[PDB]
Amino acid sequence: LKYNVGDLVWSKVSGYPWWPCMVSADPLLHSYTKLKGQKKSARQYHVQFFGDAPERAWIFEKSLVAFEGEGQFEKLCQESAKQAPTKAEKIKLLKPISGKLRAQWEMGIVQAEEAASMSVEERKAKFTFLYVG
Ligand SMILES: O=C1COc2cc(C(=O)N(Cc3ccc(C(=O)Nc4ccncn4)cc3)C3CC3)ccc2N1
Repeated sequence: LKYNVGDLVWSKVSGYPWWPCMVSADPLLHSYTKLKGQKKSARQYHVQFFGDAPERAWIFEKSLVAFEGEGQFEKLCQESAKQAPTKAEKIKLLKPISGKLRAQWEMGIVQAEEAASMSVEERKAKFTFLYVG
């Protein structure tokens, strides 16, 4: 497996910029990786999106990149724009992101860069979400 709980990754979701994340256990499934439809081609990882408006998701491994730092972001943007197969898909990819989401992303980057400087256990202790059902 490429990742484990506490590993830092960028996640790409349609409609959002590459976003800093931490691999975590799903609080119901008690799993951090699975194969969608039990297809060997469809491995997903469970991730927390860093920032002040917490979200989690199951994300395909094909849409994860190991997180080093904010310095990666420009290349990630450039490669996604070059890979957009059509003019129409590229226009969708490049739509502006709100100021409110930009500030969430920027706070996410601060958390992820702090997380990177920490041990796996330290970052899990600090950043793991609380769930209430
Ligand atoms: O500060 C922050 C941090 O997190 C954010 C995430 C998002 C967002 O809607 N996303 C896109 C996104 C896509 C899908 C899901 C998703 O399946 N949620 C699930 C799956 C299973 N059970 C329950 N929910 C969730 C999110 C993430 C950023 C790509 C927007 C703003 C922020 N601001």
